[PDB]
Amino acid sequence: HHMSLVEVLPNYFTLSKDSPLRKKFEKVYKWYSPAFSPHDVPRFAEVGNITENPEVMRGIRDFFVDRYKNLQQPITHILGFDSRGFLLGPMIAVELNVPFVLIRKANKIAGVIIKSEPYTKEYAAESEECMTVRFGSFDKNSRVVLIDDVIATGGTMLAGVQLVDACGATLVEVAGILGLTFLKGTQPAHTFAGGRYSNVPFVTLVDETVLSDENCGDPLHHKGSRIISCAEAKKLI
Amino acid sequence: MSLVEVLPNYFTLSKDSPLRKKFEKVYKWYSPAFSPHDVPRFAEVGNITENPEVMRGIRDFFVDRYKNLQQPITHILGFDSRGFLLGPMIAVELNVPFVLIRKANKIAGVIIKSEPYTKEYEECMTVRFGSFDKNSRVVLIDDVIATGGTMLAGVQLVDACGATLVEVAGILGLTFLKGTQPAHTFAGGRYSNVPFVTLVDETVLSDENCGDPLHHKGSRIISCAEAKKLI
Ligand SMILES: O=P(O)(O)OC[C@H]1O[C@H](O)[C@H](O)[C@@H]1O
Ligand SMILES: O=P(O)(O)OC[C@H]1O[C@H](O)[C@H](O)[C@@H]1O
Ligand SMILES: Nc1ncnc2[nH]cnc12
Ligand SMILES: Nc1ncnc2[nH]cnc12
Ligand SMILES: [Mg+2]
Repeated sequence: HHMSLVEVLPNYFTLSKDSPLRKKFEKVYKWYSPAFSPHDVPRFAEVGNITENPEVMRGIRDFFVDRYKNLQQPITHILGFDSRGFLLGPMIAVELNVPFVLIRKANKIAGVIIKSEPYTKEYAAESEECMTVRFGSFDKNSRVVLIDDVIATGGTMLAGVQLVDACGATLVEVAGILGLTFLKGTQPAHTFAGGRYSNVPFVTLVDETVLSDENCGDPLHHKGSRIISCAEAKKLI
Repeated sequence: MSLVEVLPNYFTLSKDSPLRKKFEKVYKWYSPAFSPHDVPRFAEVGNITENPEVMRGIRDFFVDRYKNLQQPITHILGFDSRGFLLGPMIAVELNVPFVLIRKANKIAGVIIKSEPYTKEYEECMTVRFGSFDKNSRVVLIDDVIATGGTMLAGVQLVDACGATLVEVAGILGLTFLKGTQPAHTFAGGRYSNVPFVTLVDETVLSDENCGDPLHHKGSRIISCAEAKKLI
C-alpha cells in the first residue's frame, strides 16, 4: 500500500502523477470560486469534501503512519494547526502512539503558552493574530512533525516553525494534504533564522493540479446568498 | 465500559471504569487566571490529545459502540474546533463521512446556518448543504458539553435536513449545567429521546488535577525569545 512521492521543488514533495492515492483525491477534492467561498482566493479547496470521504481519510492516515513508522529514528510528537490540521493529526498520532500537540490561535490554550510572531496566510494580511502552543508539551529532545491541510504561502507553517524553534526541538518534516507549489510555501520556513530549517522536507500529498476545471464545487445555479436558514433548508427536504 | 444514567438521557462512564480512571490522571483544569475563558474550571483538551492511550480509548469506545448495527450510522458530525480532534479517528474506523459543523465564514459552498447560540462563557454554526440528508443517521460529537447551547446549534442543523439524530457524544459532560435541556426542549421536545453520552463528567476535575502553574511569575503568554531563555 506504499505510495510514492516526487520532489517537485527543493524539499517540496508531492505524490507522483500516477499514484493511486492522488487519483482518489482527484475524484473528491473540489474547489470553490470566491462567490461560494469564505475567502476570495481563485480556487478554495474545502477540506470537508476530504473528511466526508473515509477512503481518502484512511489513505491519508495510512500514508503518514507508514511513513513515520519506517523512520530509522522515530518521531516523538505531531503538532497540528487549529482548525483544519486538527482533522488530520490525531488519527495519525494515535496509531504512532505519540502525543498530538495543539497549535492554536490566540491563546485558546490554557496554562503557560508560547506565542509566535503575527502570522500571514494566502488570504490573511498580518494583524495581531499569532499561533500559540502549550509550554512543556515538547522540548529540545523532541522530534516533531508539523501538520496542516493546505500549505499555500507557508506563513502558517512559519508560525509553527517559530514555536518549534522556541523549544529547541528537532523539526523532522512538514506534512499536509495540498501544497500550492506555485506559491513556494517552503520559502519562509527554509529561510527563517538564516536557514536553520532548510533541510526540513515539506510533504503535501496532492498539489494545485488537483484543482482542475472539472473539479469546481460551485453550484451551477443557486438562488440568492449561499447562506441559507434552517427554515429555508427544510423546504428543500 | 458500562454507562450510568446520571440525569434523564445523560449517560457517563461508571465510577470504576478503567477509562474513567485514565481520564482522572490525564485531565487537568485551569482557573480563570490561566485559561482563555472565565469559568471556574476550564478543562484543556490539549492534555487529552497529548495522551495517545486516552485518545485510543476514546476512539475505541465509540467505534465499538457504533459498529455492526442493524441500522448503521451514516455520518459523524463534529464541531469546530475541538470536536474536530475526536470525530475523524472514529469516522475512519467506522468507514463513514466526517462532516464539519463550523463557525462563521469557514465552509465553502451552499451552507445552512443555525440560530445564534451561546456557551458557558451573534455567533451561529453552519454545515454544508448536501453533506447529509433525510435518510442519514448521524452522531453529533464535541469534547465538552456544558450549557448545551453548542449541541442545540447542531440539532437545529440536523433537523434542517430531516435526518435521524442517533446520539450526542462527548468526552466531558458538566452535568450540573444540565446541557441536555436545550436540545431536549427544541421543537416541542422532538429530540428528547436522544441520549447524551459523555465519557466522563465534572467529578473528574478534583483538587489534585488542577493544572495552574503555582510558581509562574508574570503573564502566562511568553514570547519565543523568552521561551528560548528557558531551554
Ligand atoms: O499560511 P498559508 O500557507 O498561506 O495557508 C495555509 C493555511 O491557511 C488555512 O487556514 C489553511 O487551513 C492553513 O492553515
Ligand atoms: O455550548 P456549551 O455546551 O455551553 O459549551 C461547550 C462548547 O464550548 C467549547 O467551545 C467546547 O469545545 C464546546 O464546543
Ligand atoms: N486556496 C486555499 N484553499 C483552501 N484552504 C486554503 N488555505 C490557504 N489557502 C487555501
Ligand atoms: N469548563 C469548560 N472547560 C472546557 N471547555 C469548555 N467549554 C465550555 N465549558 C468548558
Ligand atoms: Mg481558522
